[PDB]
Amino acid sequence: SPESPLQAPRVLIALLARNAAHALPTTLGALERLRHPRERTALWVATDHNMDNTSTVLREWLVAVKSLYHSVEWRPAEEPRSYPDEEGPKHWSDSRYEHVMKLRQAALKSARDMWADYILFVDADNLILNPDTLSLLIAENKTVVAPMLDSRAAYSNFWCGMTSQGYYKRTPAYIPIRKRDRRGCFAVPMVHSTFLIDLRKAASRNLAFYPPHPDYTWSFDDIIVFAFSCKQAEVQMYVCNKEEYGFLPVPLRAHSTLQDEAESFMHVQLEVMVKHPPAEPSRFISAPTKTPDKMGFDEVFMINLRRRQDRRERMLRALQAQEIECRLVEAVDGKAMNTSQVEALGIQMLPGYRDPYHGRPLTKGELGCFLSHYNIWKEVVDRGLQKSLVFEDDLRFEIFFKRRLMNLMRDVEREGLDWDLIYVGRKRMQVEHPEKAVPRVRNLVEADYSYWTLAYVISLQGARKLLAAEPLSKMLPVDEFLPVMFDKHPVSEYKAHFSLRNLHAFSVEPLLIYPTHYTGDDGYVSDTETSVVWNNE
Amino acid sequence: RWSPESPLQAPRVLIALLARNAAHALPTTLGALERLRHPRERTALWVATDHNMDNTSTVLREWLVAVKSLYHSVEWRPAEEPRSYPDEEGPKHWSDSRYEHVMKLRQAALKSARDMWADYILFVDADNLILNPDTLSLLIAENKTVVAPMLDSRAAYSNFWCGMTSQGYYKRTPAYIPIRKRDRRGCFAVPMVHSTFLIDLRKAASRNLAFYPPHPDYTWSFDDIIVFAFSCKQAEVQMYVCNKEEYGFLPVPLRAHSTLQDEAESFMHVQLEVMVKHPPAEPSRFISAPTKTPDKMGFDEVFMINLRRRQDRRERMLRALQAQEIECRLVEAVDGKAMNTSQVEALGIQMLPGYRDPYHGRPLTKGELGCFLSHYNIWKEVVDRGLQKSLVFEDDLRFEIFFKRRLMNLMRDVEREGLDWDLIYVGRKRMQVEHPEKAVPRVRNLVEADYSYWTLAYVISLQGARKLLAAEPLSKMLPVDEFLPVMFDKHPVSEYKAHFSLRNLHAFSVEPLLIYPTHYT
Ligand SMILES: O=c1ccn([C@@H]2O[C@H](COP(=O)(O)OP(=O)(O)O[C@H]3O[C@H](CO)[C@H](O)[C@H](O)[C@H]3O)[C@@H](O)[C@H]2O)c(=O)[nH]1
Ligand SMILES: O=c1ccn([C@@H]2O[C@H](COP(=O)(O)OP(=O)(O)O[C@H]3O[C@H](CO)[C@H](O)[C@H](O)[C@H]3O)[C@@H](O)[C@H]2O)c(=O)[nH]1
Ligand SMILES: O=c1ccn([C@@H]2O[C@H](COP(=O)(O)OP(=O)(O)O)[C@@H](O)[C@H]2O)c(=O)[nH]1
Ligand SMILES: [Ca+2]
Ligand SMILES: [Ca+2]
Ligand SMILES: [Cl-]
Ligand SMILES: [Cl-]
Ligand SMILES: [Cl-]
Ligand SMILES: [Cl-]
Ligand SMILES: [Cl-]
Ligand SMILES: [Cl-]
Ligand SMILES: [Mn+2]
Ligand code: NA
Repeated sequence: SPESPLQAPRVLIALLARNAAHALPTTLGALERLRHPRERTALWVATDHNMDNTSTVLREWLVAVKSLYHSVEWRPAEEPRSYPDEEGPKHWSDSRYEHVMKLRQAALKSARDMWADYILFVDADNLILNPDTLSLLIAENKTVVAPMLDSRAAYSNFWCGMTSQGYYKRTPAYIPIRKRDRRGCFAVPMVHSTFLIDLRKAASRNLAFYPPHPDYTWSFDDIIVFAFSCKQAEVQMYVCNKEEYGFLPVPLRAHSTLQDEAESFMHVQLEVMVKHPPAEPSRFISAPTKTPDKMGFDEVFMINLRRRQDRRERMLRALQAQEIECRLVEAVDGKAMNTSQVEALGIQMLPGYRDPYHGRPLTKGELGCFLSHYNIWKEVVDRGLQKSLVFEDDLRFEIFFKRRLMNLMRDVEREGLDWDLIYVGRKRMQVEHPEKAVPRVRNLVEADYSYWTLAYVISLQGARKLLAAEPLSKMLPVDEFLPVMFDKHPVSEYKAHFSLRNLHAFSVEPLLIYPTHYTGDDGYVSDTETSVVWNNE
Repeated sequence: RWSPESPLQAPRVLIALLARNAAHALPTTLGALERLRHPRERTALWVATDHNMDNTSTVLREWLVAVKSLYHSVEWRPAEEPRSYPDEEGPKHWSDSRYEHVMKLRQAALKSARDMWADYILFVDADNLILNPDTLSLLIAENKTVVAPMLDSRAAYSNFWCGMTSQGYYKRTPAYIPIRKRDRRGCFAVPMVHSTFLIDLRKAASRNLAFYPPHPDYTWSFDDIIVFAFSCKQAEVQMYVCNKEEYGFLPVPLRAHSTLQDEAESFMHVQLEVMVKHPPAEPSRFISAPTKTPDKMGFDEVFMINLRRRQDRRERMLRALQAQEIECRLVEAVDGKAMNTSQVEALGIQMLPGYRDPYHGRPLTKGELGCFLSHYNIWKEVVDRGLQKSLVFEDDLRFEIFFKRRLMNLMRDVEREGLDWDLIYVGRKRMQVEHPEKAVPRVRNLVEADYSYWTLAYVISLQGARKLLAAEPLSKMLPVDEFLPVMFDKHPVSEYKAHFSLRNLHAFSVEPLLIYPTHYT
């Protein structure tokens, strides 16, 4: 006579949301798809001080999901829409700290009063991609445990050290934990943003988000107060990094903007789509339509091989997320060309070239890569495009890419700089000393020896200069042909074949675009280096 | 870095209490629930009362007012009118409308427990006395989905069946008596448990249990405990009963045409059964039971023989008599062991020549002497005061249910019929059981007394007291439980009766017996 399985533990998900409408469709979409039984899950949502339609998005989602969960608590407040003592929407004044602390205490009291086993705090911009995160956190059997969320930088939802006054302290252990070099659940003095409290443990009764502990003497900060509360309760905060759990945006400054926040979370979605499928939104919420543009450029090109469908879709998704429209140029497959078609185009390798690394001659793929860029150069001159931006099909976008690239071009044109080529993504080779800065143009340098063609801006003058050199009779890899044309290539023999090397080439500083996969990374694809010489099979 | 985790809090249990016409039992029943050794912050109360002819809701609300702050939550669902079901024949009749309402109530408590995320729901009938404060913990420890504690009763009845007739009817199996008697201890799979039981709402199969409506496949009678039992079978939830130790007591259900007073006295007998081997079940700190006032049951006097060194027997008997509203005159027993031979000779006491123990052939003991002298002094007092009818008690006896009413009705019938009587056994050891004792015509529940072997309790008339004294039994001392059978000429040893010339005692016995011994040696 067997006893049935136990039901899953009872969890209350507590969600405080202020100015989160940009993130809720994806964040709430992740939460609703958690692999934890919904009848064993309850929802506690509090929103207030919203300058956007956060209240409406939450209400639309709650009405659609209410009948699926154990219970829903909904605490909206439409007015006021900003704190009276705030300096901005991203400023954390004492009134904001006190209110947030009281909300988490209210959510904790709710979880206790409803006899829940756990309360799960998730910040409205924290994306829990792993549906097993809640189950995994429960399995660790801790009183307070947080999953380590990834960010674009070293930031994460934990500290490895804390001073005697509650300030952050960096320890050597932080980096290996952050990079998942050491995997496990580590005792840390601080966790926040997303963490799990075990309300079955007797010691959890002594935890409080508000008021501060009677012996508290530190700053009126919400996460420090709770950390000190676990200290007095003798409750050890833990962070677990045993696998990927989710992603979170790096917090902004007090004087930042709501657009900075919205674009920052968009970068989280971009970072997810680097090595994961896109994080889908909730099927009960619709994100607002986006209007793509060309960022003021005359044209935006995207070189993509017709067979690389995965790259095309990832790039088209990334560009649509950033409201950027491109012209999809079908790349020239160098492997598909036979020797006769190469001769039909009159293509001859530069006499004596060898790969700077393994010494192999020009490959068929490198030939096609050069031809695709060359064809875009012709189209720039044919259409008379003053400024055009060229993309490859495997690049990772930096945060605030669109605004930062538009601001750079605006500064370039305002100073009347005579430019031919502007690197957006490259491999800088002169690293012993900084490259020469461009006067009166911030974030721009004179390009020294470089070695990539991920992304760049090209002028009509610069397009003519490349075609004028007629590189087809002396073809090099395009990422080496350019440093020849602005006279930075180390091999003097290569530059000797090119009589005029007057190209004006610059680079963004810091770079705005990096490769998605590097050599040796899982999934790295280099159709240029397919070990196939251009001359013949 | 090892860091210990604090203990887990106790499981969260909702105690569901349905109360109708239960004011007589609540002060003791609710007091037992208070003192359950389980954290009250992990306990919730669900109480529903309705169709009350007594002050049940008043008693309940005063108790809840006094304990509300100690519990996780309290739900209160009273309904003053109507005070009786429109289809009921009486307050103890289980009509279909009463069955339906009680099923819906238990379903409401079950839904309430699920909605508050309790671990367990414990049902306790308002008349069930959970004397063992660890009962809740022990039931949780068995890790069953539906488990009930075997509560004790005055009879074979308990809160469980061992067999079922595939049509919902009760069925007797050979395993019932061993479980009921605690000859076999443990937790046993059974087709039916009721009254007080514990449901484990952590188990996945508990989601399919339902008190109402009946399961779609239900084809049996509209009975509440059958419907829930069938719900467990369809959910593949095995019902269990545990008897590993004593947990509590419950009255035996009455008949449809019984009265509220019948129920009140029935639960009072439950308290008597508790006091046999336990201290009296204490009431609530906040509820007081109504004061009782004892009488002499219409007798001219009620005696109770007790030796002063037997303080426990004295206190237990007085508690038993007070509960039954019976007042008595305490008579200090003669301690025959303390009597020296000089005091024995001063009273002219001589054993009946040739007496031998019917089981060990031993002479008359000093203890039997003192016991005889105790009854002898009462007979003497009966004749001095002229008491027409007196009731005589010893100090180690267990009372039957409805004792007071059952004895007073017999005496009324005896007087109505003008029966000439000297001795009426209220408790004895019937030795002639091969053929039935001759019934007394026109007097119900009374028979002619044949050979008997005890003197636990008897009614004696002034005429009867005169006859016993006239025999001069001190010169022919014989155990009192044998001297009486000699006097109504039913003693087997004709040589013993030869020493007594006149043996004209009119003896009768109540049938069935209203008083039995406690240890029943
Ligand atoms: O008035 C408010 C203020 C904030 N929030 C909510 O509180 C969470 C945190 O707000 P932010 O997303 O702006 O937080 P940051 O990215 O700036 O980093 C945060 O990291 C910790 C998270 O616990 C602390 O809350 C810290 O104060 C805070 O800066 C969010 O779910 C937000 O929606 C509200 O609901 N109402
Ligand atoms: O209208 C009503 C009728 C009954 N009850 C309650 O339900 C329980 C039934 O106990 P009773 O003493 O009144 O009835 P029984 O002694 O006959 O014992 C009962 O034991 C089972 C308990 O599961 C079933 O209720 C069954 O119908 C019945 O025999 C009690 O707690 C009673 O207070 C109510 O609350 N409201
Ligand atoms: O024969 C080829 C191979 C690639 N490409 C394109 O040129 C760029 C080179 O990217 P890839 O990652 O394949 O080469 P690598 O970055 O390794 O030099 C991409 O836009 C490709 O679509 C091309 O035009 N012809
Ligand atoms: Ca945030
Ligand atoms: Ca009952
Ligand atoms: Cl709602
Ligand atoms: Cl990093
Ligand atoms: Cl920090
Ligand atoms: Cl009848
Ligand atoms: Cl009738
Ligand atoms: Cl009848
Ligand atoms: Mn590449
Ligand atoms: Na009748």
